[PDB]
Amino acid sequence: SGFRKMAFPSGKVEGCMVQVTCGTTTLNGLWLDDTVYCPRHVICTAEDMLNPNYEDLLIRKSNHSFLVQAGNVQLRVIGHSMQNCLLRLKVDTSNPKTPKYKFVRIQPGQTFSVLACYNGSPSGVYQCAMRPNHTIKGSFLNGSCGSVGFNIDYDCVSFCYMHHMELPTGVHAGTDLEGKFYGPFVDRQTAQAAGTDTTITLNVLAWLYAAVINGDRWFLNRFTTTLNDFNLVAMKYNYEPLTQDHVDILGPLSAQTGIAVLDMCAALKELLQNGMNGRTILGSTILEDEFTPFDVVRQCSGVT
Amino acid sequence: SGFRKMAFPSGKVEGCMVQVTCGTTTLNGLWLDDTVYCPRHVICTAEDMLNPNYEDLLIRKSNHSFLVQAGNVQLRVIGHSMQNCLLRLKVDTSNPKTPKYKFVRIQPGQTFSVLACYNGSPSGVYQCAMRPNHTIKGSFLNGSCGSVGFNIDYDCVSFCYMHHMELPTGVHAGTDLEGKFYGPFVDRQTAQAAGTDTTITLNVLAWLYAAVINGDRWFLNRFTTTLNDFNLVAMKYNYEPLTQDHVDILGPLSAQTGIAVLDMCAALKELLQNGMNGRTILGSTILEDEFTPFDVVRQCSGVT
Ligand SMILES: *[C@H](O)[C@H](C[C@@H]1CCNC1=O)NC(=O)[C@H](CC(C)C)NC(=O)OCc1ccccc1
Ligand SMILES: *[C@H](O)[C@H](C[C@@H]1CCNC1=O)NC(=O)[C@H](CC(C)C)NC(=O)OCc1ccccc1
Ligand SMILES: [Ca+2]
Ligand SMILES: [Ca+2]
Ligand SMILES: [Ca+2]
Ligand SMILES: [Ca+2]
Ligand SMILES: [Ca+2]
Ligand SMILES: [Ca+2]
Repeated sequence: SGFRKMAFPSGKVEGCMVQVTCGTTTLNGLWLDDTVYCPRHVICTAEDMLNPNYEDLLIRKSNHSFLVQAGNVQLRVIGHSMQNCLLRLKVDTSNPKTPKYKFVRIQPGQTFSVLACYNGSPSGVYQCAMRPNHTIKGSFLNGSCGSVGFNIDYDCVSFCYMHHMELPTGVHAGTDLEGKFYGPFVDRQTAQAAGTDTTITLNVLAWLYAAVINGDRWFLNRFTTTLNDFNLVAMKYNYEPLTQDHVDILGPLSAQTGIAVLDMCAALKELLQNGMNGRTILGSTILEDEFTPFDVVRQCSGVT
Repeated sequence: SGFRKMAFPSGKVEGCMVQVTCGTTTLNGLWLDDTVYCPRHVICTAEDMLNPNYEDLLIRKSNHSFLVQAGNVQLRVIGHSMQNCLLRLKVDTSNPKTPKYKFVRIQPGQTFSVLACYNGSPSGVYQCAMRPNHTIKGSFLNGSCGSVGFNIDYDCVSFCYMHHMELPTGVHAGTDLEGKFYGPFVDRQTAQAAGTDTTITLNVLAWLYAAVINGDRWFLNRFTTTLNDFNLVAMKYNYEPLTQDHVDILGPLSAQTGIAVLDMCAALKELLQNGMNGRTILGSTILEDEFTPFDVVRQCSGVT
């Protein structure tokens, strides 16, 4: 009858984390097979970071300009190249811990676990979601760049995020494992702002189905709505528009609970218009939007 | 400027988890050196679980009555004994993954990470606290017994909890790694109830200091209180009494923020009496009590 925000076990990623130093600037990298991935601003100074020109900054570096440390062990760089906003460093040694893995570009609303690291040393793990405005509400200090986000499916680690920067609002920006930013951000410490955020409607709905599956029905009602009438109230309350694709996604959960999706939208509309007036859903006083339909399914298997 | 509930990286514990089967009953065990720890109700049936007599149930078992599986590998049991509510199983093999570790009995209000496991296979990690009534607000399904809670300090894993049961309220009960229950519970599926819970005052205060350190001062005020006058309002709002020891604990945070502890109690009193009336602290609309003073310190290093 309980429901946590749960992270993937982090052991397979812990074995891949390393320290990368260039000058006085240190951050984390990801050691897979004979390659180490890390943010490219490791080659910047304090001065360079306002408006770095990475073309010209990297041509001035050699293999021995990078110092890579896996715990006590020191890795020798034999090669180096830039891929968008990442550096790819080739090392003499192939990481014997390398898990089976994929590089994936995740979509807004999707969730993943973050392994926060400092000086190449894991310090914590937590779950988060790609906001619609392409930031994540993370917990990152200096030293944290190169920390990665990932999902684990079966034996296979799907890396989806590497950490690069914090925006003035306290949220965080980064790239996929090909070094392409999520969002319209760049890895220079100029005046950048997150655009307006929105609540992830599909995820709130999924969470309401979770509440029903764990036995709570108090917010349901006898009304239904059309997609267009629901989206009218969605804009009012800054919720993402609901699409027919989202309705199809919620099919299995709708099948498991016997509550039609647009009936659950009716319920949500009622919750957005009348508040929760002192009551909780799955222990929360607010409408939660960082559980995907897919998270709800793993979390609570049967138990319906 | 952000603040997550963060779990310890789980790799050192993942390497210790195994499957233990006796009859048709399967659960997780903890493999450290040449010993496997697991809940003793693995020897019960569906029938035995109402009122097991474990003395007599265990005398009827041999070494080969237990089947222990570490992944593909099968471990041979050479020995077995009972320690309160745990079974200790001796195996031919010493776990080559065994981390440095301690067995600790944690105190109410203290936090730890849980590695939820099914069939010996880790599935998720999350942070939680020992409630004052000796339960934890976990997320556990069938198959989850033997899942463990732990803190990691330096290189050393301090195991503090092994999971045994769910109470009618949806909260969870278990033992330390010596098999002594936290709380007045027993490992029989009789009519057991959690006693009344209380909010962990020390942790809320710690969290308010966190909010100040991450730059939020809106809830502060010009008033102070005595310990006794604060505890008068604490009973009204079902908060644990504040003691002089708790005040001493909050010293470093008080020193770092310049806000005297009883001034922060004044602030908290004001928050309990006037609500938050639409405002958040560290992103929450409610007063959070599962971060210890010690968690606040690691989370946010300097940044004051
Ligand atoms: C990488 O270590 C660092 C992570 C930042 C640091 C504090 N919290 C984070 O997420 N990234 C940067 O420092 C980044 C480097 C540019 C070349 C992209 N610049 C940045 O994030 O400026 C924002 C900032 C805010 C508060 C303290 C320090 C930096
Ligand atoms: C161990 O696998 C199991 C964990 C329970 C199962 C569902 N959620 C949990 O935390 N422990 C038991 O099944 C326990 C065994 C006794 C001999 C202690 N009995 C129990 O927890 O009964 C409560 C229950 C509630 C809902 C479904 C099943 C059991
Ligand atoms: Ca680019
Ligand atoms: Ca984009
Ligand atoms: Ca319509
Ligand atoms: Ca006993
Ligand atoms: Ca006790
Ligand atoms: Ca007093």
